[PDB]
Amino acid sequence: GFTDYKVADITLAAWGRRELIIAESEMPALMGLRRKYAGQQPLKGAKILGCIHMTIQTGVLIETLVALGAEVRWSSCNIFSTQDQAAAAIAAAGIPVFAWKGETEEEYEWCIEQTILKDGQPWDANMVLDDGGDLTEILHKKYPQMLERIHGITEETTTGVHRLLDMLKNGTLKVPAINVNDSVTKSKNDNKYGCRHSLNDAIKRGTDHLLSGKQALVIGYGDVGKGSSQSLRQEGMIVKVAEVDPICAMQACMDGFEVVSPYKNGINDGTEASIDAALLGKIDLIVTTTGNVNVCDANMLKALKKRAVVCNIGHFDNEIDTAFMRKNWAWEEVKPQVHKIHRTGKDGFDAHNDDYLILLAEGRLVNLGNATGHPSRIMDGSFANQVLAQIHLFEQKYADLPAAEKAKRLSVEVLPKKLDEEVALEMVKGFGGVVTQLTPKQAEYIGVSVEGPFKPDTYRY
Amino acid sequence: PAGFTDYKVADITLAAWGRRELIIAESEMPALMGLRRKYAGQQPLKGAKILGCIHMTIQTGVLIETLVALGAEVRWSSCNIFSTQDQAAAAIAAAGIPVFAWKGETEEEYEWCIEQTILKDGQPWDANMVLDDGGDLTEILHKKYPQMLERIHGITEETTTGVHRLLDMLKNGTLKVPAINVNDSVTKSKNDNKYGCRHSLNDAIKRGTDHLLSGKQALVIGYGDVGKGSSQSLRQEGMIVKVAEVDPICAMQACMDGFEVVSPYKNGINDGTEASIDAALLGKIDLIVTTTGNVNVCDANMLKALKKRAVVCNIGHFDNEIDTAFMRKNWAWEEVKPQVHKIHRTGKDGFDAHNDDYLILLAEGRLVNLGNATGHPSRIMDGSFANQVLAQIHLFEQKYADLPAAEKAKRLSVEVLPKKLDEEVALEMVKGFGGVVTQLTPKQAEYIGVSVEGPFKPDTYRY
Ligand SMILES: NC(=O)c1ccc[n+]([C@@H]2O[C@H](COP(=O)([O-])OP(=O)(O)OC[C@H]3O[C@@H](n4cnc5c(N)ncnc54)[C@H](O)[C@@H]3O)[C@@H](O)[C@H]2O)c1
Ligand SMILES: NC(=O)c1ccc[n+]([C@@H]2O[C@H](COP(=O)([O-])OP(=O)(O)OC[C@H]3O[C@@H](n4cnc5c(N)ncnc54)[C@H](O)[C@@H]3O)[C@@H](O)[C@H]2O)c1
Ligand SMILES: Nc1ncnc2[nH]cnc12
Ligand SMILES: Nc1ncnc2[nH]cnc12
Ligand SMILES: [K+]
Ligand SMILES: [K+]
Repeated sequence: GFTDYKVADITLAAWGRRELIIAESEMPALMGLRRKYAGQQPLKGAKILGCIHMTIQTGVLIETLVALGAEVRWSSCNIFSTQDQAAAAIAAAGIPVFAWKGETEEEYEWCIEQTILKDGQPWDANMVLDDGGDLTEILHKKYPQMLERIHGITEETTTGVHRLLDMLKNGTLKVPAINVNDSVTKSKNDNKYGCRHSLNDAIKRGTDHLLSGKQALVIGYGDVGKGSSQSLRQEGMIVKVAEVDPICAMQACMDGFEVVSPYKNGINDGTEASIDAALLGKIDLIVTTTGNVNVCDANMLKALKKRAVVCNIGHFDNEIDTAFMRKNWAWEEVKPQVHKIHRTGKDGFDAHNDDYLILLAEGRLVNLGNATGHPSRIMDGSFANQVLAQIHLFEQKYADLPAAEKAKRLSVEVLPKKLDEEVALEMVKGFGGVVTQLTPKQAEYIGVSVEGPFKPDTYRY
Repeated sequence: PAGFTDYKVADITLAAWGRRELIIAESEMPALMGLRRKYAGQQPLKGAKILGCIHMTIQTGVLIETLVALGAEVRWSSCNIFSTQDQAAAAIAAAGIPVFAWKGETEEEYEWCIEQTILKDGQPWDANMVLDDGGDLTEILHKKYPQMLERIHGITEETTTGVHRLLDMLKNGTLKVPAINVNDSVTKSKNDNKYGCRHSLNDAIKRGTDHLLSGKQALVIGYGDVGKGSSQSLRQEGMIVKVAEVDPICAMQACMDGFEVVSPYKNGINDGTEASIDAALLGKIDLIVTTTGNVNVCDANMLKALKKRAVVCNIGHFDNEIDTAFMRKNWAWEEVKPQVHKIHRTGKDGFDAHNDDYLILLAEGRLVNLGNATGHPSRIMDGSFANQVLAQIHLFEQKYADLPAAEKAKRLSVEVLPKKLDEEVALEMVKGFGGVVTQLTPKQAEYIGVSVEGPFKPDTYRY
């Protein structure tokens, strides 16, 4: 008689369980943590509010936390990223989850509130796992009393970590956090290689367009932009890259990309005349990867080649001025998460009009919106870090300190390199790779221990 | 964890305390923990299923958890009724590891504990490795469960007495699986057996009696590695130490080490009569310690002749070094406290509470350092147990049980670890002290005919 959930179709649970069993074989770091810590139950007593894409991969994470003793209440951190069969499997296992593919904004907020509230009253939560900072923001803004009992936050992604550091500098952060994003086995695995796998995957599922021989513009060349550019280049696209960071621009050049700006001489003054109309007129596909605001703006959208695809793989949809397109242009749904946007007018469209753009996932995270996000074996690294971070913060029991002691432990930290390496070793073994062991004299020669850590904390990999 | 009941210990609530001491012990065992860290990634014991029978101390806890960390499953018991530290056993069971051990077992409970490791859910466990200290588990397997040895890849034997039993089986063709003699690594024998007893013999006598040792007379029976370490344990406290030996080379060492070499028997001739006892000698001895691994070296006539209120103890592996059976049959036992009895020579039935004619027996004649104290310290057992881990990996990887008969015939032996591995254990022990070993120049290594990496001595070297 379990009813504390809300999913699209509970009967998809058996299908979801089949895929969870497969995914478990693809996630050895996470399943190794489950085996190593199951008997010790290091999360016994933890009550975790979780807000992250309700995919099959997140399901393995959820059941790993539960296997270690935790109770959880879960929601997705995006309206399009849930895999309904994963949510169904988690609900059928008796775990409160509120998540389905294609939520409205109102339903998105309701789902988070259903994790926060149990039977109309605040749940006695004491841990937070977030991806992007929406749950974190709601707790600080609307439920500050609940944070008095919460031992910490473990934050998944770059945008969320940015919001956390903003609150820390403004003195508004109420509990300590661990930056899961900046582990090497997260940032340089998930953010880069994950988008390499899943960006062309989403574009093919949404459009079935040939990419070889076509022109792409990738806005940004951080980790997500690096992986995105590779996702397209390996398919044979001619890829151009835009950046505001000269060091990232240098890497793009050395990686074999032409570096261009959508604006003449890189200067974005807000006018149509600043747009490089000749450049945008040749682009078949534009992808935003920045985590910034309005990096594919209304003047760029007006100037893009007819029938160009437009998508975003950064965390929030405001990378693209989709508001401008809702106000001025007529939307034709091809299928879910795929819209033709007719630049001929707002009121109606000719079904055979040739002047349209194709928008994927209404400008929300395209890899999760139009495909299934990152594959299990990549998320294995990110989610082993999440499990380790949850254990660390829960065992430190920040909320039980006196007021004076909380002030001294309020911080945003990363996991130590030794744990990063141990996650990486399990990932390598999952590939069948064999790591060499240093001899004692070789370890002394480079000044490390035989068991690591093998690099100083300044090393960039 | 939840549902785990596959153990038997004195008091599971001691586990937190045991964990605290295991965490300290890890800081004292650099060679063993270096192996745990070195081999953790490879998991060289994955699939190993180890029957283990050795004193269930804190130090054995670090060894057990190292084996598990390297991939093994284990089922464990103590090799002596009085040697278990109950907090170590508790910590191991609380970790979900099957262990049957507590301080103060009866002889029946002892045999029950070994059988609980051998059997799982009423049937022979599918074990494939044996770690033993003294040969009791090895003897039970060969005599009672011979079919289980068809699946076991080897035995790693800890101590002198157990190795002698193995070689007797090899000589008679009754040994069914190969063994590694862990005892005769130099980082075991000339560390554990000698310096271990130097630390822990006077330790156990003080805990049991709180007797001043300085200025009093001691008789140490034997001058092997344990006898050497025991004699130093007492001499360094200021005892006047006399040594008995049947081996004239060991006797020569005693003399040169500054001890008077004497015999309990006139002219060393033990004809079993009372008249052969050097009564004047034994009448001046305040403490006698057996160290031989032999039988009845402190016999009934010696016990009858000992100075009143003398302390009697054994630090060899088995209690039959002392004729305690004679004392149980003829003399009244007064328990002072656990593992400390006054043996009243006035008769069997009852005793006067203020009688002066008694002896003090420690640990009822069982290994006194472990019975009345905690045995060897962690930093010494570090060497012995690093050897144990190396010996387990080597025999498990050789996979004797899986070889054809002709390949078994070439491997059925009792061997020691290579000197190079002995040296690598020693090196970590030295670094644990802050010692700095010098590296040979190439010219120097050529001059004495060795590699810069070692081994530095021929296999004949005695150290
Ligand atoms: N979709 C996914 O699966 C996924 C995975 C990881 C992260 N993310 C999200 O993607 C975003 C980027 O993450 P990241 O780790 O790459 O961050 P990052 O800081 O490494 O990279 C962002 C890059 O954008 C550049 N940039 C900023 N403004 C720009 C502009 N106007 N024009 C061009 N370039 C500009 C920056 O110089 C920077 O190099 C974040 O929102 C993050 O949360 C998404
Ligand atoms: N209690 C401990 O912590 C501990 C540690 C290591 C070994 N042991 C045990 O102690 C015993 C001795 O071990 P070891 O390594 O010293 O062996 P060992 O061979 O080096 O020494 C035993 C000595 O006893 C002598 N001896 C034999 N019979 C004698 C007799 N009747 N009178 C006098 N001397 C006699 C022998 O000549 C020999 O030198 C064995 O049972 C061994 O397993 C105990
Ligand atoms: N498959 C996935 N599950 C959860 N979070 C993700 N972020 C990117 N891919 C993801
Ligand atoms: N402390 C100890 N632990 C295990 N075996 C031992 N043998 C002698 N002392 C010992
Ligand atoms: K996926
Ligand atoms: K000890």
